[PDB]
Amino acid sequence: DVQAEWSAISGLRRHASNPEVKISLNRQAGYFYRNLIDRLQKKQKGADRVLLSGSLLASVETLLPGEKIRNGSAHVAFLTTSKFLKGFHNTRSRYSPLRDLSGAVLIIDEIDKQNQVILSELCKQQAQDLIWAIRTLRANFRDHQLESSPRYDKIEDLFEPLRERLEEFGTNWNLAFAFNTEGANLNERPVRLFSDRSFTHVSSATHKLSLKSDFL
Amino acid sequence: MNVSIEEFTHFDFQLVPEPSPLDLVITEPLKNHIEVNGVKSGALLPLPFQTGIGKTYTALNFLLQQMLEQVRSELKEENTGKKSKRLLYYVTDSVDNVVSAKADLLKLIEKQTVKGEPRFTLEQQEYLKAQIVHLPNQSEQLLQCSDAVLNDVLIGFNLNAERDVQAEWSAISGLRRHASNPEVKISLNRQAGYFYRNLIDRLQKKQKGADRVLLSGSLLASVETLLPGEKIRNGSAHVAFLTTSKFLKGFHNTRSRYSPLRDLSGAVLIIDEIDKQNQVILSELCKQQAQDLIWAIRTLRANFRDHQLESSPRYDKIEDLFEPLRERLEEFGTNWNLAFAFNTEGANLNERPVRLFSDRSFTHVSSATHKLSLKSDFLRRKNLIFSDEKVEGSLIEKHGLLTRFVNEADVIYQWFLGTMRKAVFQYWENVRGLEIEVRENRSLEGTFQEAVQSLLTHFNLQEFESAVYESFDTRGLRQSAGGKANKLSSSKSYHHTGLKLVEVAHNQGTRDTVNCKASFLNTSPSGVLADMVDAGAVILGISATARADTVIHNFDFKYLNERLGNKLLSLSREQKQRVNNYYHSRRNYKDNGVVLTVKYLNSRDAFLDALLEEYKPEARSSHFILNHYLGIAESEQAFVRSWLSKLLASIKAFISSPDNRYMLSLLNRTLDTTRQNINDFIQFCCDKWAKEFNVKTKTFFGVNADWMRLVGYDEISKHLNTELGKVVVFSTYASMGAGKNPDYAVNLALEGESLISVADVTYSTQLRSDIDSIYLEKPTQLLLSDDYSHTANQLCQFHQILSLQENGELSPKSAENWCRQQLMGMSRERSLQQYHQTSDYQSAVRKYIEQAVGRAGRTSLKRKQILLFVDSGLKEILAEESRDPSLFSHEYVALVNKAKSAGKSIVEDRAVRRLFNLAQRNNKDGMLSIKALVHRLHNQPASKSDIQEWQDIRTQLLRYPTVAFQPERFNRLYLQSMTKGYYRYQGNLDGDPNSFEFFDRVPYGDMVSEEDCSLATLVQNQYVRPWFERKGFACSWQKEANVMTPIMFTNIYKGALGEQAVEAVLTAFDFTFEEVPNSIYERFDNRVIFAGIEQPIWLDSKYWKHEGNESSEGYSSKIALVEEEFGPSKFIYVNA
Amino acid sequence: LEIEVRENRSLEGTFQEAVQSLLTHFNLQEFESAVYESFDTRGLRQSAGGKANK
DNA sequence: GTGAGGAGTCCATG
DNA sequence: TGAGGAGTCCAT
Repeated sequence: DVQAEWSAISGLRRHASNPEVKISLNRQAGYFYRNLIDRLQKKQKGADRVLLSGSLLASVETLLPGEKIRNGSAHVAFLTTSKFLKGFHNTRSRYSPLRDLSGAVLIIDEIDKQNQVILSELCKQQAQDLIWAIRTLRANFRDHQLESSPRYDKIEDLFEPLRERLEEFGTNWNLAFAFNTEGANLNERPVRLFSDRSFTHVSSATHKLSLKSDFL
Repeated sequence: MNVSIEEFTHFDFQLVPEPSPLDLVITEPLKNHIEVNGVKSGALLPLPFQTGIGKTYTALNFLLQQMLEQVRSELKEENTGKKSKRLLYYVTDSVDNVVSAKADLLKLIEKQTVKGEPRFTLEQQEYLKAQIVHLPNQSEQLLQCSDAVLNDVLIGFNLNAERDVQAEWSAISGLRRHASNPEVKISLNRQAGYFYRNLIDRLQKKQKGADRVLLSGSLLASVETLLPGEKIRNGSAHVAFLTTSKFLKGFHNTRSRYSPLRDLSGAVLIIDEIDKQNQVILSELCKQQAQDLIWAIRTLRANFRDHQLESSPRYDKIEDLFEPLRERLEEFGTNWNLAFAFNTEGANLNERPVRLFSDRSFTHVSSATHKLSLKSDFLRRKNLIFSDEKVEGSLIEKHGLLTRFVNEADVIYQWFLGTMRKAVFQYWENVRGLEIEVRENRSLEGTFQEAVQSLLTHFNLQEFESAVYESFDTRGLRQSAGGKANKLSSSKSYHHTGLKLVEVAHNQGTRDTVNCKASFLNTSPSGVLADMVDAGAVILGISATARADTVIHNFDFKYLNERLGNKLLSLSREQKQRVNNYYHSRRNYKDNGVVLTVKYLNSRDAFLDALLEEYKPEARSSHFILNHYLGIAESEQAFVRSWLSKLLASIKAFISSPDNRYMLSLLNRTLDTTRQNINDFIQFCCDKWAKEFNVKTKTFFGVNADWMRLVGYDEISKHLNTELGKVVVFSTYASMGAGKNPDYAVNLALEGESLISVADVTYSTQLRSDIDSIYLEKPTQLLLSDDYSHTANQLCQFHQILSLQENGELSPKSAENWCRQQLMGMSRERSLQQYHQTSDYQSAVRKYIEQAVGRAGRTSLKRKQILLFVDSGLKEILAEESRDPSLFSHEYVALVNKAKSAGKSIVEDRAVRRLFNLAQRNNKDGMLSIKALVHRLHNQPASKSDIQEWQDIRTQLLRYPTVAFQPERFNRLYLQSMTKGYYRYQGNLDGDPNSFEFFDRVPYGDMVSEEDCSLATLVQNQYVRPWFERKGFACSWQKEANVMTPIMFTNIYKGALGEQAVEAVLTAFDFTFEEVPNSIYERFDNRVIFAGIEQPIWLDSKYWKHEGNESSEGYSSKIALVEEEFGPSKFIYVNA
Repeated sequence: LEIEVRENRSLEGTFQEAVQSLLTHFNLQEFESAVYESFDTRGLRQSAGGKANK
């Protein structure tokens, strides 16, 4: 598979003159890297650690310029704000600059405009179904237990209040059932809610909505 | 213009062309089948045909007649009832066959005439040509459509506003225009496939209610062009042409993906080359995802504890289908402490993984030096895997075993899937009838998807959607109340049981936990075909070698003939005679002067070394010439020398012929540029031999698929009818199976005045010819293998081994040895060595030879002398054939007759060996099943299934000692015997089951018959005789060739007879009997109460003065357990 | 407290192993993607400063 | 009618 | 140490 994809990309590379090859070339060069780097990282994880020396080290460094930081060859970098908030790959895994900033120097030009970039990056978070997550957590946090070893010391004590809270929540809100809408005027338009977690609350309905539990 | 059905109002629907004898063989068995069984049934009918006579003509005429009958049924319809249109399929294994078949059908529709007058008009032809569709893969469908169609489709659904779709479409459109260089094609194909997937997904998700865009006008035509499958759903067309893989996968319409294997009621299926269909089905079944058993079990146990379903009329009679699964999950969770993770312990376990294999019935192997256990520690919160002790463990196993864990996990998983399928069926049944609401499609597709989602959402879960959607296509036709059940009270076979594979190793990243992957295989292609016929479907299969005796290269007709029953239609003798006469008339080789010459060739070293010393004079010895000029090393010289000598002998014998100008060689290897030295050797040898006797010779090198799709096979035909000389071509067995038709037309000027017609009354606009010299090499590598991944190969090998064991060609000892050696690791040569000792190998070789010689003559203009050259290893085999020689072509009979006229030795019949092996297998299965059932019974009873099975087996064995016909329900309790009524045997009933012997080989062994049980002296008592007639028992053993197995004659029958006799004699007097409770089951016989003395009493019985040699400690323990159960008691031991 | 095997490294090195171990032990493996996006030493995607709405 | 009144870009994933 | 090779779908 790797040879097939590499051969296709290499053949497509040799005719990158007219301006319709470029778009496809970029869009598949964006997918070759993921598979190649994933295989390279998985191979080096726990077994068959192939040593790096000679021209092989130079080739890997040329393919992965972020590798030179881990060994210590270079300690100065140039990159943009979008790449800064994501991280770069090395032979082991991805390295996030924001998780370690002790003793560093940052130079930013046009610092004011970075607010918009950070706002754009913060607004791509994926959504989540609350009912499914709460029910899954309530189900799996009932009997399962952790190990008793020196490497797992003073970790269980951090999960007790969560267990005490989840069972009370489930008993009070009847999470053994599911949810559905009843009555007219609620089947043609959805319901939307908004809150700022402190004191601002708005609703998208004329009247207030209530929840009920039916035992039949 | 849009034509309609009204144009057929004035048409003679009774006038039909004159039938042919080949066309009368199909219609009469179907007419008889309709009278016998009914209108709603299935049938499998293999038709042995040949190249030459019009197979395609017959099939296409059948299709056309079906279409016309549908038109007739529609004309007198819409006034008395209404129903959907019947579906007709044409399935093969290659695209070129589909294209050619469609073109031939269209040409036949256009150009058919009757009584000198055309059968159809223009409007009728145009209506008939609009009922057929062709469904290629998703990559070619996108490239077939034009820009306007996609533009209108995008605009109509309002999808041009998006950015990703527009960019991808722009990229594809830009790349398509310059699709001339052979470098941009592959990326174009891949991108087209991905874009088609995304576009179809968006279109399907848009039309899920809400803003359902109405289809009419140009938009409808464009959508139908883009999606040919919508025509079937709306009702435009009802005839489809497609390959096998697309049939197994499915196709798309504007609502969902339609699987053709879910609704076969009705339908007609025409299949060509059914053996390759078997192989393709097997290759498809081996690609499937694995599963982590621990994760699935802990998820099901967690999410089946509190969550509940809704109590509405829609969801009625569904919740009661899940209680046993919940109870079993609770018991499984509490038994093995599923609140902790799993980990290994000790050395020698992290070095290599642990692998386990099982056939689910009686075969188990393990790649572990010692048995591995499972222990639970309450101070570390873990479950540990340890090897105990090397010397037999130094104790008794009381901690548990891994194999039991794996088996119960698999059982629970399969149970869950089956319960889901049943629940969804009940949901559709409930929804369709009542609850008047918006009804659009009252069928099994939309209800299928809605039921699956609704049932999965209520029970949380939602992670098993893929495991349920991809498991319906195979497992939804099971549960036929006897068709698939693993019990001693039901039919058992490998073809609906399967196998299993498990691997245990570390996780990713973590160094404290382990997982258990599992790869399954739930059925075989024979089961798939049987389920296709069982659901109701008419299947027609055309092949010259349909009923062969290979289970590896064909289906298993012994299983199909035992499952289907009367639904497997077969021809009669007179129909075969008519077919033979029709073939003879058009291939009347005799009465004209056509001869066939057959020779067998051996090797000769003097020939070869004289050749090399004549063409390499500067060298000293032949060996040095080989290593230097030709390249063969010293390790593998003899093989090359022998093969080259055998080839050169045939070539030299062919060249020295006056009136022959064509010859092809069928080898096992390709003589490409990698063997240029051998190519040059053969080239100048042929050049010298052509200079000896004055004639011109041309040699063709490298006939491959890559050469037949880049240069063309018409070059050879063109060179023959324009120039003079001889041509010799080199090909392989597999390459000649594609493309076909090696014909050159005519040139009378260059002909050698020798060409004779063979037919009786024939006139043709054009004339052709065929080959007149063939050399055949012995086939090699006759064992299946898979290149997709690594697990598929193992699955295929285990499937082949288990199929061979079930058929009867292998004993259980060899099967277990082969399975163990394969699990540990084997080479290909050692795999072929063990296959070369069976009877299927010769059948496969013979079938390959027959097929190779069958595809050489397709015309009726032949030459007077035909040369056939064969090897000697083939001569060893071809002399052994005993069948009906009616439809055996003309070259095949010559080969067999020439090989037979040499004497040779005799061959042991297959039936004797098969009987011995089947008896051994039945004994082994019975032993293991009985032991497992007894062990389960002595634990907590759980009642229901186990007690009922025990009593049913006892009653059945009491009623029928011997049966006349082959049983269908309990087939693992009887064996076939050479002598009727009794048989001989020897062996140990408490040791290795692979050490038994039967029949002739043991003339001094023990005996199973009517006299040994002494039933004659047991019926003479006055208080026992009427009991037998009251209960319907058998007072004598009827003489039939099916008797109880040795295991079922000692451990079951005697106890039942003794218990019945003691019950009769005691009930004759003033006594009472009852049944024992659950906890004391199998530890006593019954309970007796009389005279008001309660003092609970139990008794035991023995048929004879049996000395069980059981220690008094066990009896004392049983008595103590009984006492502490109740208290004071009395016990009685009775001999019968 | 262990130093049984020589690995050295900092919190950035032994970060995937801990998450995988805890998630495997607690039978919550569908939350792996959601636990990496908002993960760091402390915060950077979940509040800041006082870290208390009181 | 009544508010006001448009180009430009970085990167990841089949 | 026995045996000693090409050909072909379809989807993500």
